[PDB]
Amino acid sequence: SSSVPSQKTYQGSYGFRLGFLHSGTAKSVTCTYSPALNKMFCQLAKTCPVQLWVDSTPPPGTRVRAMAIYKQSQHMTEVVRRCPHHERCSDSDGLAPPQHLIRVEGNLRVEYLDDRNTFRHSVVVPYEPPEVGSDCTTIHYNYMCNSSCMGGMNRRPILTIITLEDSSGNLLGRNSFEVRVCACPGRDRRTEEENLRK
Amino acid sequence: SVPSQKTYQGSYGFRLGFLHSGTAKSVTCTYSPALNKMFCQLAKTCPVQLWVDSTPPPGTRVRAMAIYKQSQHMTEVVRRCPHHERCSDSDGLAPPQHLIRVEGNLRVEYLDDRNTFRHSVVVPYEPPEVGSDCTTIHYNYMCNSSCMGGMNRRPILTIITLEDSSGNLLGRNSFEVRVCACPGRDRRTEEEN
Amino acid sequence: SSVPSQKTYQGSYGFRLGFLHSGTAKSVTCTYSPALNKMFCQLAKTCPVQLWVDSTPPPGTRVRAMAIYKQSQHMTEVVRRCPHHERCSDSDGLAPPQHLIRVEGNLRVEYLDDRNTFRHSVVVPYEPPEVGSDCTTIHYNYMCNSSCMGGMNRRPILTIITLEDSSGNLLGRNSFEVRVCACPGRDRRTEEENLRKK
Amino acid sequence: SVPSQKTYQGSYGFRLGFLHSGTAKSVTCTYSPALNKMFCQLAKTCPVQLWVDSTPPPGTRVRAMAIYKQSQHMTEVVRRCPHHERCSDSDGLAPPQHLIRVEGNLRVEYLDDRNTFRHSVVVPYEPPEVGSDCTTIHYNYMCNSSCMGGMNRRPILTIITLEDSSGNLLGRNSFEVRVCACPGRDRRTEEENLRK
DNA sequence: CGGACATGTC
DNA sequence: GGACATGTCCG
DNA sequence: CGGACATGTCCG
DNA sequence: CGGACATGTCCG
Ligand SMILES: [Zn+2]
Ligand SMILES: [Zn+2]
Ligand SMILES: [Zn+2]
Ligand SMILES: [Zn+2]
Repeated sequence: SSSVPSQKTYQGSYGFRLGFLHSGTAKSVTCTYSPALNKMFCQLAKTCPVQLWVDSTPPPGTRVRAMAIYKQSQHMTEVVRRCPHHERCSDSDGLAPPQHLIRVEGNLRVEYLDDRNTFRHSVVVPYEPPEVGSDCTTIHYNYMCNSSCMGGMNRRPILTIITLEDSSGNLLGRNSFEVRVCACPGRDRRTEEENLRK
Repeated sequence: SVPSQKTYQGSYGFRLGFLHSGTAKSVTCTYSPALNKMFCQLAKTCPVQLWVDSTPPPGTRVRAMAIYKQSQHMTEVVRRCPHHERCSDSDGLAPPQHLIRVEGNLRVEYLDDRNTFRHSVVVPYEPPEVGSDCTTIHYNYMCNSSCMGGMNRRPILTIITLEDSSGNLLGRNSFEVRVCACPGRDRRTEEEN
Repeated sequence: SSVPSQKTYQGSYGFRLGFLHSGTAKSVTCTYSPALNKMFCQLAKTCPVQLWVDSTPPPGTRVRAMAIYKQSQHMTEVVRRCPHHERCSDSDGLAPPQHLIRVEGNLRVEYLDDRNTFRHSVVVPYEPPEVGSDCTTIHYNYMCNSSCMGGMNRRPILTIITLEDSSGNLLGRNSFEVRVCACPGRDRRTEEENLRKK
Repeated sequence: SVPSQKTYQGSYGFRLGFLHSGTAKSVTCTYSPALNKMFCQLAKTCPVQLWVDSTPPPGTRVRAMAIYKQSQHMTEVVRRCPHHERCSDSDGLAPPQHLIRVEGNLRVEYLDDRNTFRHSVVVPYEPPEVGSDCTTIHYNYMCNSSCMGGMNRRPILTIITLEDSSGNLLGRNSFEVRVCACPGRDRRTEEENLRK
């Protein structure tokens, strides 16, 4: 079993926070975020845009790390990883190791860490300021198993934790959101939002 | 020595409530109001509800502790039997020797009392969620009452105490527990009698 | 071709199969449909298959079972357990974890991966009926659902049962479709309901 | 890896004998010839007879060892359950983890094997008394077959071997054991199921 | 085992 | 959005 | 002693 | 599940 990372929102000295697109709940949607639940619903291997918003600009060398943990405390000390089938299915993007649930796409400077000591997986990219005319920096994440994958997540909900860190891995900022990876994100978002009514 | 089992509703009008789940031979947890007794299966979810007339201050804590019901056994610490103490069933948070765990709460804290040696488990008190009239804690009991070398078919009470952040008494309630393979079946053998 | 033959034939001992008549209660553990020649059964539950002969074959006769895919486009693919169930802790101490079909309650059981085809099979000595019985019952178990991703993945299989002499020469064969599923009764009823026109 | 359980009467014609016993509900110890199985209560005397055609040499010893009968459990060392191992019920000679004890014999030795981790108990072989045909050892079994964390409802075999003073095998036999609260009841049940 | 429903595919 | 295929939970 | 009962387990 | 049972404990 592994110690548990903090999931506490920390805006830090750069005013670090997250943003998400507004996508709707049509059954045709590949990734959609629920503000009410602070929860992303997405399809396996489809683009999940996460926006990085800051008040001041973090210094060059700053990195952005994403890590999954189980949301339920009775599972939180268990490492999150891909199921046996998907680990073997060779849908490699050329850089992500097969065991990793979360990938980043479109970024040559991506790095994957399979930690020596907690054994937890994470994916990290250098922080980049927003492009010209933009208020935020967007990272494209992929989740490589469904929440239901037997022998992996096994229908257990996860949280993704996003940390802004310095070149030595010291904490600068943190935010998190729950994720469900599922076949029909629009439908499932609607169901969980309806259950919130309750 | 023996921890108090005396009902004390206190200034917050603290009371316990239980799900009314009926008596199927193997329902996972059921409660008998006639006996004030919870019948539950080993390691399964055992909801216990905290009902208050007014909200205790934040920092308030909710502790649970098992004692033997019968006078001749009351001074003996309630613990898991030698077999279950050694099984591979740690949730990563709870001591393997503790009978009572709480599931679903990352702020769970476990105590072996340095003086009495008794085991207990504590969580922060939180008020009920919107739409709810009570706070539910999910307890697990990790041995059957019948376990040889543990409870050995001796009945226990669970004592639930409401405490301030320093451990001062704010409220107390309790209930008898039978942990068994067939809670529905057994509830009756005490409720058909 | 190289696909093993599935062609039913009784041969000189008048070899054929019988099944229990278990009905269609929703979650019955194993049931057989004569209209479909199809067994419906739950993962890892006892599946009684009866061997009936008109005359007793010789000492050293053996009885082999093998799965193949029923659809022509999948027939050349070896039927194996999915990676999840392969790696799960459900061993009986005898079966290879990769094998779909086990025999329970028989210490003389032997498992084969084919030299040339790599197809899996399970074989036991033929024994004549017990005193007072007219058939020999073998207890099979199927160790993945038809639905298992990374395994059968929703493709139908047939089970081929062969009676063989001690050198492996064929003496008789019978095949039947198998659906391994959570609700054998439900699914049998549904499939037979779907035979008729409105 | 399992010690052999193969019956080996050897050059001394080594056999075992058991009282012709009854099937009263809680008789302390009872052998089933039909099952080659002893049914006995925890900690009660279990007499076992040694029968030989030719007497073994001086320094011969008699060893008893339990193994699980069922093939998928055979690799596992038979030991007492965590509760009984900690019960303090030693007779002064048997280490507490050992399932099988010998009563009434101060020359008993208990072995914890450093290579195999199997437990066994061994006594010197003594020829039958005058006008006696056989030698009786009194064994005790210190967990029920049911004990969770120990045998856990798994049937066991007891293997009795004759060995020379250096531990070389002279003969071997075996029998099934159920340790249980009601040996006669269970004998009957198991013998009824024999018909099925 | 199996009503209710979770969750995937056509 | 849709109907269904086909699984798990907990009594 | 056997019967009743307490109480865990499993097939189908 | 639904009983049938497995298996220890208590009483007559
Ligand atoms: Zn997966
Ligand atoms: Zn226990
Ligand atoms: Zn599978
Ligand atoms: Zn024991």
